[PDB]
Amino acid sequence: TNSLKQRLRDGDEPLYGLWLSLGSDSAAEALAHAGYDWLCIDMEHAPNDSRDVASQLRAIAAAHLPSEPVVRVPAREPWLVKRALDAGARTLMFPCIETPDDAAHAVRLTRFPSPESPDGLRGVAGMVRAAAFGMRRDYLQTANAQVAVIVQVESARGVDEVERIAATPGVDCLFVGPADLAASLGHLGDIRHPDVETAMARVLAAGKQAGVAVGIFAGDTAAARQYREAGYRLITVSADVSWLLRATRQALQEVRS
Amino acid sequence: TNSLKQRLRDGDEPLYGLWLSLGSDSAAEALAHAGYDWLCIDMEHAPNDSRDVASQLRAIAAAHLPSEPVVRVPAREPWLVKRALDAGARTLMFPCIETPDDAAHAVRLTRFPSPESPDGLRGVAGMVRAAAFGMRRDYLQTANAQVAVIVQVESARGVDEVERIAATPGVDCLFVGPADLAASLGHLGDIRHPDVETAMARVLAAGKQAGVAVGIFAGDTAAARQYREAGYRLITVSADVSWLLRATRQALQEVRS
Amino acid sequence: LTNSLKQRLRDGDEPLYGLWLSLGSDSAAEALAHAGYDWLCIDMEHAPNDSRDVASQLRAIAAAHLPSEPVVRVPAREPWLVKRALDAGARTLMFPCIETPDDAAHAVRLTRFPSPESPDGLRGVAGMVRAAAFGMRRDYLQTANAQVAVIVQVESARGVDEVERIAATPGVDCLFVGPADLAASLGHLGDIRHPDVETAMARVLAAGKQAGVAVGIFAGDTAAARQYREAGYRLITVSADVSWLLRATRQALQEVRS
Amino acid sequence: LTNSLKQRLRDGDEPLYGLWLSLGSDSAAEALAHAGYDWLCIDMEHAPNDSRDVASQLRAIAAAHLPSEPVVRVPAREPWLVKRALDAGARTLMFPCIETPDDAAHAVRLTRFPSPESPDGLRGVAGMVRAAAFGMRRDYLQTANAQVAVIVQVESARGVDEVERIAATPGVDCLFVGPADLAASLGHLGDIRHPDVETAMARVLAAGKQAGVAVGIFAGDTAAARQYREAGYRLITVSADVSWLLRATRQALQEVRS
Amino acid sequence: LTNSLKQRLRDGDEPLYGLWLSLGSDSAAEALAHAGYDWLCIDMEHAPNDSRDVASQLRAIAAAHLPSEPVVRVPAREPWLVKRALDAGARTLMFPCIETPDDAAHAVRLTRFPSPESPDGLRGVAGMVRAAAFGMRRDYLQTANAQVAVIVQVESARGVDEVERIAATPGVDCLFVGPADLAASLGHLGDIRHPDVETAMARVLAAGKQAGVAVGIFAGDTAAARQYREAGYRLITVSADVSWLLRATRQALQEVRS
Amino acid sequence: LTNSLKQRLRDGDEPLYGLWLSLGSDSAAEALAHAGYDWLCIDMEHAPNDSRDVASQLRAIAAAHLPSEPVVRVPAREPWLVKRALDAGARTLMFPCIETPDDAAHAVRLTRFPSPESPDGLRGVAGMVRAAAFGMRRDYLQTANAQVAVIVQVESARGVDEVERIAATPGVDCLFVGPADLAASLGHLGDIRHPDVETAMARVLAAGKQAGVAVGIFAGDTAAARQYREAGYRLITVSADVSWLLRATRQALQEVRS
Repeated sequence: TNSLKQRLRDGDEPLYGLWLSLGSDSAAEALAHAGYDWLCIDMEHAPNDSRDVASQLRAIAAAHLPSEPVVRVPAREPWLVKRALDAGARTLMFPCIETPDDAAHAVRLTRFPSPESPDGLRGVAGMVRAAAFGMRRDYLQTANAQVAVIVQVESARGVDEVERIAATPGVDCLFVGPADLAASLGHLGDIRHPDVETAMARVLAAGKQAGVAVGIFAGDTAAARQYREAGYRLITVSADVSWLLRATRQALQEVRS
Repeated sequence: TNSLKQRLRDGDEPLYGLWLSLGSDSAAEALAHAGYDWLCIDMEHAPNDSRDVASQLRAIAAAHLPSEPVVRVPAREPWLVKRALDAGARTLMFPCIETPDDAAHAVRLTRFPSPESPDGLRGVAGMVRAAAFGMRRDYLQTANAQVAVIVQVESARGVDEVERIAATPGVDCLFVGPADLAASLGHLGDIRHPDVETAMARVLAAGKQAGVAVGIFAGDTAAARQYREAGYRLITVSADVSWLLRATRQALQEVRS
Repeated sequence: LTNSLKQRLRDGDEPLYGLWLSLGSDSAAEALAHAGYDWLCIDMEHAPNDSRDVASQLRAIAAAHLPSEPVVRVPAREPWLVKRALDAGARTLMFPCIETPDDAAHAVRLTRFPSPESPDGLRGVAGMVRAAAFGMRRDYLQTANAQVAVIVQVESARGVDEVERIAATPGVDCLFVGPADLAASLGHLGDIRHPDVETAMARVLAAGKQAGVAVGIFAGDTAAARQYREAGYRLITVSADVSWLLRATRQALQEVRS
Repeated sequence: LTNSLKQRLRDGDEPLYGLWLSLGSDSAAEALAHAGYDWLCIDMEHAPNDSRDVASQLRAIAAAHLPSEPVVRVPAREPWLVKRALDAGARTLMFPCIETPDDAAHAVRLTRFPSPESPDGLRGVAGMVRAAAFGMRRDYLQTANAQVAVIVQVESARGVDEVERIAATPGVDCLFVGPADLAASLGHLGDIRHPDVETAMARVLAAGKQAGVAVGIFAGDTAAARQYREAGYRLITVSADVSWLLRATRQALQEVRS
Repeated sequence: LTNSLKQRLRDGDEPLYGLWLSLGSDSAAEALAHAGYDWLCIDMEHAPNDSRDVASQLRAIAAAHLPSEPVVRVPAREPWLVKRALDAGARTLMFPCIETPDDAAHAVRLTRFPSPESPDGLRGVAGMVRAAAFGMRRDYLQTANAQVAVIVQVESARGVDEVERIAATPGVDCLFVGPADLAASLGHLGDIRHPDVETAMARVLAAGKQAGVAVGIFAGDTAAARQYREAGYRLITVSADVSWLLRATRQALQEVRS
Repeated sequence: LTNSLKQRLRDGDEPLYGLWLSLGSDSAAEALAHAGYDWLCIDMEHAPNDSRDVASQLRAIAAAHLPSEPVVRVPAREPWLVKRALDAGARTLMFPCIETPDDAAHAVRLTRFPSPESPDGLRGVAGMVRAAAFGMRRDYLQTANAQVAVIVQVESARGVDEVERIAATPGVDCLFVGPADLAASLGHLGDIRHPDVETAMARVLAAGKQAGVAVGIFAGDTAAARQYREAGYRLITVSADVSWLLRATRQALQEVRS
């Protein structure tokens, strides 16, 4: 029972996340006590390889609390997706989804072939972490239903195709990364440029009209509340390293003042 | 001398192996004492990256016993095959081999360009582990003769094309993973389904006809024995973690009965 | 919240079955957390498990969300090593080489915060460690002592002579026999069935029974484990991960070849 | 080149603000090296940092090329552990559980090459280690002793009783109060504001003022750190990395939800 | 702290001497940072250096506070791998097997943020990575591109044939010859002195001179390195860490035994 | 099955040349296993090698399948540290800081299982450790002692004063001189050629010869190693991995720039 997937598909309340960039088992376990709905282990812009991902998923699970792990893969390469699923990640985020075919392919990589999903490309291996090392031979009958797919729309081409992307069966969430979108649209460093705001609004309306959840990365709490008020549901409230630096610098300023 | 390569070519005797899924140096070393003809460090469905492969190869080698290491690479990407070979793996298994072009390419990646292999794609670097850090002077002239290539046939297309794949120069062994093949054929988790069994029978017959050893992954000793009687040669007797779990759970129920 | 291994050791009469973890592997620990054992022992004395390895194996076992209770055997009775294991969240500790009731009492002190029930406690206070949920268990200090269990390994001839007084040491929750080291210290290296070794072991078990303190033992095989169960040992180790791995893989090879 | 923490501890009157590093993270260490603190503490006592973690965290802090001075709290006053910290390039060491002037003097000796100014120095020579730039720092044997700072933690009743004599030990550069352990040791586990604890902490602070030795303290929050600064403490820890991370993220979640 | 390798590559005739780092060792890397080389290459293609190793070796070199410029050879021109190396702080990248001007242009684009100076840039943005001082370098997006340098390896017949156009690609700071790979590719495996190979090499060198683009090369020994310096190559690798280690320890044994 | 270093130390007259491994690198260890040395020292005292690093480097050396014998210098004479090094499969141990014949005997005891041959052995028993081929060596306990060798380091005035009695201690296979630590301890830091230091060294060397015990020494260069061989030292270290790496790479640079 992938509860994050259930809430994305069947809820209307926001789901608050933290980005995990530090690659620290202790930081992941500590933050599994922070009360967030989800936590993202980034492989794309943080140096988390397969063993780091399995270690951090273990550290989160060890807290025995409700936060759902998400893994952002570095790319839509079959072997990389295979590693994250085998490690036990049940919600994956794919960067640079530009076309409906990119999105369909991402979804196929997460699906065991079934009548449910005819053309699936997910590989079978019964001794991996995800199959409790062989102790759930029932694994293969349920897994397809519990794997969530989040696609990142971060380019002009992807925004133009976003309605087709959102209509792809198996796309559970569209995710907006404002800084990459802004750069890609010719507006490096300026996420509130009207071209960028127009593109983000279009992703949000497309999700709403397709009945597909929309997520977004927020750099701070003020922006996160704006995105909530606007209708985004999967809201990242910035990142571990960013909070660590803000908080320790603020404390120092206070003592010195 | 790669003795697994030599016995795959000249022998009729079966060659028994064990799958190493745990990623543990200690388990690899211990199991190097177990009497197996070969041991497989899996990079596809276990989280073994280049340093993990080098550490397990050292751990097996440290035992000073006859077990031949096999490395299954995550995918047919040049850079990955390059890492495996440089680390000193001399018998490589390729997943997802579907066409004779795929098989030819796998072989090309493992060969330095020579008159015997004019289209070899293996990159030259003299200081790597495989060259004893520069101490094996004649490394470039002796390497190609000691590399073995095992191609895994795991799709309907691979099975369709299996006669052409087996005829490919350089292919030392055809490897059947019944679980993957059953998924691919629309019988997820049902390796006993008769279309699965016909597909496996066809790969085996292809090998006998080509004079190419056939390998297979067995989940239990009964199946391993069936395969041996059928003519499979390179037989995996399940996986480290599967034996570890069976034996510890059986011992517990014996004690407590 | 509750160390169920401690509670069962002190309150129950039933056997508690364990497996020794020597391989130092997170995946192996997580896999074995599905094997049904009452406890699993991460060994720091005779396996190369240092503090980060202990924490990573604890996490790996906890991640299975199943009932096995981890036990840590520390390398030696040094304050800094005991601190490392407790801070990492191990709540049941095994101490090697306990030979006198002073040794046993010291081992206990090292596991206790100074408090009314343990005024001589020597455990160092740090609120941000893994054992305190990184600061989130705000009453960690007031509630930790009650959940820490101490197992003393009795494995020498002096220890056997002192075993009734070791058993009566407050805070000793289990007496553990390692027959291999016991046989070696009594002059019978490699011979755990020498009658003098069997006599020593019988004494330790009897001391436990008379004191109402659980006795444990490392069994090298299943026949042994059953003999020990029948004799009244409670905390019974059914050999070790690496031993089962070798035995089962070697057995499978023979079967396939026969 | 110059240990500026030692320099300012000896020569200056200003507070020197620090942060505890308990996460054991290279990236967290490098990031925090950009935060403006005077010092950063890699804890080996109450966090799982062994020798290679200390080296990699030292390297991470150094790679920022900024003023923060690393401090390493050793697990215990054992010669081999002190050696590991010094060889890795830690130039300011903190020693837990210092209770007697002899304990203090021993800690100092472990950090000193035997030399005219330190005839009983016990630091071991090994010219190939990181601290000696692998042999490239040719004046290392002449320059090292003067750049090593020794901080002694006073955190027991006995230590407080001897604090004036500890403070007078040559080579003691700072007396550091851990209020949590000191409170426990005085029978007030969990209550650092009890009057008996306050009196003990004030005695440590007076002892340093009187000896001309800087005094340090661990603060749980900024209001307490400011009270300490006003009282005359100089080496003031502004809580821990993990503490700030948890507080910040939890406060952020409530803001977003409210 | 400007990229001085890019600066010196863009200008003048001076040789720039380097060492290949294959051992994958933080300690070796920091030690070699003291050896006086202009640059040091962390190889990901033919040594087992993954993202965390690259970051750890970059930290280790940085910790020495000395002038050597790190270079990272990526395993392939796959966007995710290039992203990893840039986010880890690598400012000079070497790309293997560049064969066409389109390959070279693509390699360059992967390293640049999209900006007025580079409107076709494809480098992706993440503000919290090590290259951005984890968000503390406020002007990073506007200053990064100017300090990133690109070395393209020419090691195939096809690359040789296109070399003048590769050289003309904006953003190619250096054409690097690997003779071993080139010789293999030209059907002369193991024989870098065959005249077909020397011709090919001479052509790459003439192309760079004519264009004012620095040419680099791997030398296996000092005789070779000198021959290449005299011929006009600027970015000269003086063999590899492991090769010098083996050579020196083997010759020292011979001297002590003779 | 034969510790050839132990046999040659006890029965040979030939020199036994070694190399100090301080880099902590598996690849460097395996490469150096090809360089032709009699012995290779994995240092745990003055390099950051903990138990897993020792096992990794032992594997890496063994993987070469060549004749070099590994030696491990333990950090200290502590039962748990010795257990870790022996259990890992090290068969020759060097102990630092041996000052008295009681020290030396204790060290020997720590390496021996209690057998008829060594009834006072203190080595704790474990049958499934790497040294026991994970339990495949079913007579490991009964046969391990005969292949375990002990090297004691003499590095203080007290040790030199007691060197005749140390050398007479059963089970001491080699007296090892570290000139740098000896010099420091005798009041001559950095001055290994002072007459006091040369006089002490001569006495250690004479004591070994008289007793029929091999004498070892650490040499910083080949000319010193040659002098020591001429004086009658047998177990001769030809400096360290990192020192050769730096000398060789720096020499290469000099030769290319000249």
